[PDB]
Amino acid sequence: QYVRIKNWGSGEILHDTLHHKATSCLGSIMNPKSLTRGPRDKPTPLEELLPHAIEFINQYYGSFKEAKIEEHLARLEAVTKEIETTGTYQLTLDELIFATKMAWRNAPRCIGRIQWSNLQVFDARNCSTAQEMFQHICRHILYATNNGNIRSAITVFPQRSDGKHDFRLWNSQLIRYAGYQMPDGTIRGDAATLEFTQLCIDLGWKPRYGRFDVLPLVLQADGQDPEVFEIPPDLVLEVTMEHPKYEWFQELGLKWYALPAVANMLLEVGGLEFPACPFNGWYMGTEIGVRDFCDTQRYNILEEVGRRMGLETHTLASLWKDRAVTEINVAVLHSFQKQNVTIMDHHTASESFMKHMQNEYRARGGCPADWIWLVPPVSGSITPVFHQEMLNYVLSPFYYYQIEPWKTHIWQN
Amino acid sequence: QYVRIKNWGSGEILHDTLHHKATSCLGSIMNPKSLTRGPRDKPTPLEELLPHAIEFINQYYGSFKEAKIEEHLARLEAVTKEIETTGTYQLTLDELIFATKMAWRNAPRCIGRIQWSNLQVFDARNCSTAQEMFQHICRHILYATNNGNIRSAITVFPQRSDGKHDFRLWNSQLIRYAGYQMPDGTIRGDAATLEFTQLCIDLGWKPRYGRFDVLPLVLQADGQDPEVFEIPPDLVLEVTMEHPKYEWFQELGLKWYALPAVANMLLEVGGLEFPACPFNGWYMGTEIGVRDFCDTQRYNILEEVGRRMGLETHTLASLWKDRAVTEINVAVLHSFQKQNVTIMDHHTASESFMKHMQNEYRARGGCPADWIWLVPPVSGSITPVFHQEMLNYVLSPFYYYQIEPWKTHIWQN
Ligand code: HEM
Ligand code: HEM
Ligand SMILES: C[C@H](O)[C@H](O)[C@@H]1CNc2nc(N)[nH]c(=O)c2N1
Ligand SMILES: C[C@H](O)[C@H](O)[C@@H]1CNc2nc(N)[nH]c(=O)c2N1
Ligand SMILES: Cc1ccnc(N)c1
Ligand SMILES: Cc1ccnc(N)c1
Repeated sequence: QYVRIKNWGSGEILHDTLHHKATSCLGSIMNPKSLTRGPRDKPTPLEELLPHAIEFINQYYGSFKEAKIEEHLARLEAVTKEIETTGTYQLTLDELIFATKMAWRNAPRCIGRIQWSNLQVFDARNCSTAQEMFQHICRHILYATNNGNIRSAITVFPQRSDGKHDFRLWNSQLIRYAGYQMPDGTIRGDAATLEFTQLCIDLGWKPRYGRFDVLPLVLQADGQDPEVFEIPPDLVLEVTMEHPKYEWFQELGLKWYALPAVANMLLEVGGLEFPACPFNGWYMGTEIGVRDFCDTQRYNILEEVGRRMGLETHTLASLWKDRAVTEINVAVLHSFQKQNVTIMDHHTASESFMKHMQNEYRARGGCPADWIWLVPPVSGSITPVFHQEMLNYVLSPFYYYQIEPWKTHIWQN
Repeated sequence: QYVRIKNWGSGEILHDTLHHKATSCLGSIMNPKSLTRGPRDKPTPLEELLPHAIEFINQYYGSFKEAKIEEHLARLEAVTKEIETTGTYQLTLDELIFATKMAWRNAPRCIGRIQWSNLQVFDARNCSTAQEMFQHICRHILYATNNGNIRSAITVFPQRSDGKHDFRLWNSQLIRYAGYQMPDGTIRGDAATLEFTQLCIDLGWKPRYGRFDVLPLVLQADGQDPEVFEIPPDLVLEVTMEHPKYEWFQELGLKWYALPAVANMLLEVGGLEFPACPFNGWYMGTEIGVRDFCDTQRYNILEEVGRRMGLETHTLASLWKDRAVTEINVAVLHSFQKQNVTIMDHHTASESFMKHMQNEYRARGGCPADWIWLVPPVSGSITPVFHQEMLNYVLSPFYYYQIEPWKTHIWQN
């Protein structure tokens, strides 16, 4: 029937009846196969496609407040015919829009899903060349950045056909800093982008060897070899880090890009796959201040910000790490607010999600949620999300992870 | 074969081959049935008991560095005979000790398992009356408290026989503060102990209506009705809260008990069940400072500590909550350190667990771990535990949860 869910904070109880629509689970594994949709070298078998397709069409037409039965049956038949004759099918623009928001809505790891309906969709399904991808991406970056007043958007490239003509962005995020392996063993820049940075170099990119060198777009169109394009600097909006009290903060010369755009995920809908569909939202403080700046495997500025604060950086029990990270976080939020760039603190975000989750259970009795990802990287139990029991299931439409392209790509030249 | 585990912090990889020994899973559910071992009204069937028993005996004798084959086969036969003739079996003191440490070792939610071998065991298997339980408990509390130099210990009461003669402590923890539903709608004390507090009252306990009134021990022996006993005040060691800078802190009149003792869990071993086996360790800062003091459903002192600090307690984005909780945490650790009471900060604890987990994979290729419980309630990603992928599985021996006794107890008088 349903699964009982309790929020140990307010005490409220919820009944999940939505998980029954799940498809095909191991603790805290970051990249489980169940969340990945790999490559193919043959079209999607009709016996599988037709059912998913029909299923989707029913959902779309089942969303309207004022039912349009006639159109529904019509679309169903037309869709079927199209599959029989073509061996696949094209979604209507209206359907695609509905698909992107649903997939976002069904993203267990996203904390900003309250915005699920506010999303701009760029139809780049008629694209065909790398240069054309690059243009669409730039238009996206420019639209999303909106001079600091960030707007959520997604650019949908041509769906996978046979599997040998896949449109793919080799980057993890559109805007991302480079990571260089310095001469003297030490790393410089974003250590997380080490391997990919090398690739960019192997493809003739000019390594400017700096702390914040924006990586080039490595695009792949219609199954062809990837072409490298440098993002126009005028497009990449950044925020300089300043602390509202510690004037020595800016002396650290820190900064981060204001555009959080996922680039390497696949959009699944009605049996159709979209290997390239970069999407963006706006940042949440802790992402930059806690993960990007404080993770040891990233910029690791924690021990440095410690000394400058005059803390006992050699006595763990002094809770110096807790004190520091909070000021680094204050910096991020402050710097963004000052420079008029959209951003949301984790606390405000958490409440927002609770409101969303609550709205979801009413509207459809459920909300797929990965607790491990939803609870912020600092002050967990301080946020309401921590005390909320959640069920994590894969619905459809969905945004899947993909196998890194450079591992499965069969080179031409 | 094995399951690959990655620590995104250091990059290290681990191979889990221990999960194969698991027994009979839903996101962030706090009390899943898979973790609970309920009541019985009939003995444990021999067909099930004998295999588990044999299995356990093999483990125990399989731990010795210098194998004692003779004794092993002997114990096996003697154990079997004892089961055939008695319909159950008694563990040797040495075996019980081994069982308690293994069960602790196999506690997915415990972060202090590095201490798994340092545990004192009190054999109270020959107990028979409530008053006798009360005496054993006091001896435990006194031994564990050790004038602030906390010692880990466990008192094992008589194992379940038929199921109608169960030894049970109705308390969640040995030392626990009372929670009263005040006249003017407001709660007072520990809101979490509301329902149980009432029960104590229903049994004639004298409600002193205060913020920190230590609850009475509600003991149940040999399946009989529960008898109430008040813990001798001289036994309950407490710490007064003081901040190393804010002299106004002690003006809050806060304090907490120095003894973290689980009282209502069941010990499973070789097919045997121990419905009453209270155990204790020493506190970890965040337990008190973050959960006990800051949770809205507990003492909720966050908004209060905020004002006194002169923070913008009405502007979430100001990160006042983050600033406060850290000072409340500083207080706890400080107050404990000053008053010479054993305690460990979460950071030091996290590293400790990493060392343990690492030692476990070498010693036996695995370590059952509930990430959701292991990662501290504040500064998650700041601790190494956050970046460590973990597998959560139920081994044996194990410490299970039990159904609250007052719900399944058939009263006499
Ligand atoms: C509008 C503001 C938004 C905020 C504040 C937000 C925030 C977040 C955060 C904090 C994460 C975790 C990132 C990490 O730790 O790596 C995340 C993940 C994610 N977001 Fe949202 N998000 C927003 C919009 C969007 C949009 C518009 C979509 C899709 C159309 C979306 C899809 C996802 C997905 C699929 C993930 C998971 C990425 C992964 O698994 O690595 N988000 N988001
Ligand atoms: C010696 C120091 C120890 C420390 C610092 C420690 C710390 C912790 C912490 C932080 C928790 C989570 C508590 C909560 O959030 O409710 C916990 C849970 C637990 N601990 Fe340990 N522990 C220690 C010793 C022990 C011992 C000696 C045993 C058993 C013999 C043990 C068994 C467990 C179990 C089974 C849980 C889970 C309780 C539950 O599920 O509610 N711990 N411990
Ligand atoms: C819903 C969620 O499981 C719950 O609120 C949590 C999560 N992790 C926890 N972590 C610990 N150590 N103790 C807890 O009480 C909880 N509770
Ligand atoms: C191992 C663990 O899953 C991993 O380190 C985590 C946990 N939760 C997370 N939470 C978010 N939002 N993003 C992350 O990168 C991670 N990674
Ligand atoms: C899409 C997306 C991913 C990560 N963080 C965000 N804020 C948004
Ligand atoms: C046994 C136990 C339980 C909870 N916290 C601790 N520190 C110890």
